[PDB]
Amino acid sequence: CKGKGAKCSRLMYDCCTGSCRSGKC
Repeated sequence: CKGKGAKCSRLMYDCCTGSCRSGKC
């Protein structure tokens, strides 16, 4: 999983807590 701010895609479910945000986790 990833931590917020660690960039994100759109809905891959990488953010350990929240999810995709402003492009970042």
